[PDB]
Order: sequence, then structure tokens, then C-alpha cells
Amino acid sequence: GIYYTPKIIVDYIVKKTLKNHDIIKNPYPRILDISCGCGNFLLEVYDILYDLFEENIYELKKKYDENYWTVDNIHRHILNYCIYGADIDEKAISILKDSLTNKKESDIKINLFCCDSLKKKWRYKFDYIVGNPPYIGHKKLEKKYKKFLLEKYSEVYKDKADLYFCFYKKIIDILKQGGIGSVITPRYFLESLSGKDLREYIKSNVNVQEIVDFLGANIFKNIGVSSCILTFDKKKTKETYIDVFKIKNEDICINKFETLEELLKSSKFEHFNINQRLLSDEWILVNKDDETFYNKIQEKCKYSLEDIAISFQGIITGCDKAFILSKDDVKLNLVDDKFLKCWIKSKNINKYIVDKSEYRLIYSNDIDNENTNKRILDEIIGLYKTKLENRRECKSGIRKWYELQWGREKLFFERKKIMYPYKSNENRFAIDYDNNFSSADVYSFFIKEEYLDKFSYEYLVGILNSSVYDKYFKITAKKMSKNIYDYYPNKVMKIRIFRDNNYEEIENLSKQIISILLNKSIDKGKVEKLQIKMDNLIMDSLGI
DNA sequence: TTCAAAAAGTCCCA
DNA sequence: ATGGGACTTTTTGA
Ligand SMILES: Nc1ccc(CCNc2ncnc3c2ncn3[C@@H]2O[C@H](CO)[C@@H](O)[C@H]2O)cc1
Ligand SMILES: [K+]
Ligand SMILES: [K+]
Repeated sequence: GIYYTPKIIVDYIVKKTLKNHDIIKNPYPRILDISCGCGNFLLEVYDILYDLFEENIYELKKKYDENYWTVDNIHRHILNYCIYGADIDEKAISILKDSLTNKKESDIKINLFCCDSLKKKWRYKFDYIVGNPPYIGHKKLEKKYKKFLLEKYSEVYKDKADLYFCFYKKIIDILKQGGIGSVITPRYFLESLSGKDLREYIKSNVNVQEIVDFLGANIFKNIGVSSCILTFDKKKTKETYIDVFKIKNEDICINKFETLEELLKSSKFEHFNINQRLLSDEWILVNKDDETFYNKIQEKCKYSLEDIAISFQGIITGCDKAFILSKDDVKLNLVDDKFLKCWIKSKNINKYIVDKSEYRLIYSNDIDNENTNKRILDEIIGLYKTKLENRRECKSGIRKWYELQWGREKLFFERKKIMYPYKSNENRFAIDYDNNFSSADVYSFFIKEEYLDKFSYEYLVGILNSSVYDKYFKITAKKMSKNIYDYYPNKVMKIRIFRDNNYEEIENLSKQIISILLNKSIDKGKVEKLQIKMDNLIMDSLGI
């Protein structure tokens, strides 16, 4: 339930919010952590504040009450007026209170609240806010609390949104005018469709000073999440430019230097600036060379995949072990071949073509009644009946216990089409010739009838598999973990395509590559040469 | 009725 | 034991 932020990052965030504070002008700053936990951030804040007060004690004594401002009174003052924490875990709050007391008679009152930060009536705003909020996705969040969030945090929380969206909104709302906030959250809201409303909220309510994007680097040990650090303020500024620090090597160990600033200035990161006013609903955080590249491609292409194609997600059985069998399984002798479909996984998809399938799907929707094919139900599917009965559509009666949860439309699959994995390190679009079915880890599309004369499957896999389109898609794609991007229709269908004088030769090269890849003695080397030639053709076409 | 999004991923090994 | 690499289910809101 508790996650420890590495000390280097905590130090960076506290220094980011407090390094230029004018303690003489305002000796009563309110610093808040609304998910403080054991006190990772607040103890460092206490250290920084103590040094800040102690270095200016005599100036404070001369400008204000000379009896109040003594070194012996610093500790008490810090706990009374400066440090605020909130967390829902009682034990963490008790431990933090003990630590803050032990940093150094009457008892000082420590501003630590044990509550739900999203429900607390906050009585005042704050000068500085730091911390690491909790991340809960749509599956792991309780439905009652989700009803609450959808009612009260609708500006950022809808559909498949995350709890830390609400923490972002809460932080922004309780930040004093001129205040500074700095947090570490998952990076996914920067590009995801669920994060659109949250991105709009941030852009329209704060000045984003700085974004540190670690991409697929493993910041939290033994945790599968990809992180970023956001720093924003509510200052009166007429410029609103963002400093973006994007990591270049995801294999880096984070403790190579003493400070995170040394790492950011180093050759391990790239830095660039983004105009906050030029942000659309999407945040395209790239350097000027990449921006030029992306804009050239966008302007030159007249069509998008959405215009010319029909997209769809694969089968969602709701229990794969009940419906998927190895093609050499003896139990398939009980199933009529009219009920069997070819089944592939994301790993069976290469550039341009699909591996031969090793699995079969029982399309159980076509089973009329339980008495005609009783053997299939009793001996194959029924072995998981309990689990099958706990699916949502079974509990509500919309679906029989032996039916596929989301069987889609068969006719969408039993046709020539293009398939691609839902998560990959590179563009892998293939032409499926074999009426392959797949789960939701594989997405498919086919070309609309009215665009068949303008675009062929061979040409499309030719350009989509090129290095140009690999880089082009990765510009705006959703970076998930190390060497993994989401390849989902909400972005894949936005890919723009072109049609010009190089169409015929690109198509010929694609057909040659496909012909070689379907041979017995594959000579992959000539495939690589042909791909290089096609990439040259594409770069000529797009004017890069 | 029925779409598609969602990594505090998941699991294994050296 | 940890860190790194291969690979990806079904719950869920709309
Ligand atoms: N199902 C569900 C039901 C209710 C909630 C309440 C959300 N409200 C919260 N308010 C304040 N602190 C919170 C918190 N949730 C977690 N935290 C702390 O955050 C830190 C993580 O690093 C931990 O120290 C954790 O305790 C969440 C999920
Ligand atoms: K004085
Ligand atoms: K990671």
C-alpha cells in the first residue's frame, strides 16, 4: 500500500519548489503533501526549511519580533505553521509524527490529518505542494468510490481514467496564487485518451514549468510503472514556456550522479522547450527536428487510416482457458470443425505476414442448445463453468454461461485484413490471409470498398512498416514500459497516409518482400535491402 | 446491444 | 535474492 520514492527524486522535487523562496518576505510558507505516507517528502522539507530559517535568523529577528525569531524557536515554528501532511494510513501518520517530533515542556501541534484527501474540506490554500499520489486504474478501484469520483471530479475523471487524475485536480485547486506544485506521477496521462480532460485542466489552470519524462526507465524498483515529474505554478507570467527533459537511454541507473540535476544536464537526457499556448488537446512534446518531421508528414498526407479503413478489437472470450485449445489437443476431436477458428497471439505477428497459428478457438456462440453438443460443454468448456458464470454478462443473463463474452462479428474476421499487436517495440503490420481470429492483444482493420482502387493491402503494409512511419508513429504514441508502445486504434487510426508517384514501386517492393517471406528457404537479407530501398522511396515522397 | 481502453502490468530466470 | 527480458487477460464505462 506504500511506495517509496528514491531519495534523489525527492530531493529534486523539494529543491524545485523551495530553492528560491524569499523567507524574509514570507516567513510563514505552507508546504503540503496530501499522500505523505511515512514522510519521505516532509522530512526533507523540514531539513530544507531548517537550513533556510537558520541562515536568516538574524535578519528575521531584526525585521520582525526579535523575541520570536531565535534558533531555539525554529523547530516549533516549522511544525506549527509550515508543514502539512495528509494520508489515509493511520500507522504512517503516527510514524511521521514521531519522526517530526524527534527532529529536535509544552507539546507542539503537528498539522497531520488522517483522512481521504479527496473528501477533506480544505480550509485554506497552500504556497507549496509536493508528493507522490496513489495510482489506481479502472479495474482496481472500488465501484462505490468510482461513483463518488464520477460525481465530484467529473472535470478530470471519466471512463477509464485514473485516481491520480483526481489528485492532480485537488492539488491545482488548493494551490495559492503564485504557489508552486511539483509531483511524480505515471507518465501515461501525457498521451492517453483518458487523460484528455486532465491535460485540458492542467493547461488551462496552471503554468507548467517543467516536465521530466523518464519514458520506460524503471524508477521504482520492482514496480511496473513509467514515471514523470511535473512542476507547475500559479504565477503571473506572460511567456508560458515549458522545459522538457526527455530521457535518451532507458537502461540508465538513476544513482550515477549525486543529484538529479547533474543527470538532467548530462548526455543521458535531451532538453527542449514547448510553448504552452500552442498545446492542442494532444501534447506533442518533441524537439524542433522531430516537430519539423511530424509537420511535414501531416501536411503532405491527405488521408488517414480512419478515413479509408474499418477498425476493430479482437475477440474477448472472458475466460481464455475455457475456449482456446492447442491445435494438437485430442479434445478437439469432440468439436465439429465448423466451430473451430484459427487463433493467434501478438507474438505471431511480424512485419508483413503472420506466423502459422498453433491455437484454435471454440466459437461457442454457434452452439444452439446444451443437449445437442453436451459432450463439448461437459468435457471442455464446463471445466471452467464457475469462472464463466462470474462474468458480468452472465450474472445479468445477457450471455449464456458457455458463450463468449464478446464474440464480435465472425464476418469481420473471415476476410483479408491487416493485423497488428496491441503493444510492441516497433511497427508490425501484417496481411492476414488465413482468416485468423485473435484476442484483444491483436487489432485488425480492413479497407473500405470505396478506397480499394486508391489503396491496396500490400502498399499499406509497405509504408506502415517503414522506418519513416515507425518514427512518425512513435512521435505521438503512448510509451508504456521499456521498449513498448501502445498500438491502439485511438492512435493507430490517426496515422495519415499519402498517395503519389512512388505508389507503384512501393507496392512492388512490398509484394517482393511478402513473396520472399512466404518461401521455404527465406533469404532475409534481400528483404532488408528491399526495405532500405522502400524507405528511400518514402523519404523522397514525403520531402524529408 | 456491444464497442474499445486500461500497465503502482505479470511471470520467469540467471 | 534482484534486475532484466519476453510477452500480454478480461474487467469495465460508455
Ligand atoms: N479503493 C480506494 C478507496 C479509497 C481511497 C482513498 C483515496 N484517498 C487518499 N487520500 C489520501 N492518501 C491516500 C489516499 N489513497 C491512498 N493514499 C496514500 O497515498 C500513498 C500512496 O503512495 C499511501 O501512503 C496511501 O495511504 C483510495 C482507493
Ligand atoms: K525587530
Ligand atoms: K518501467
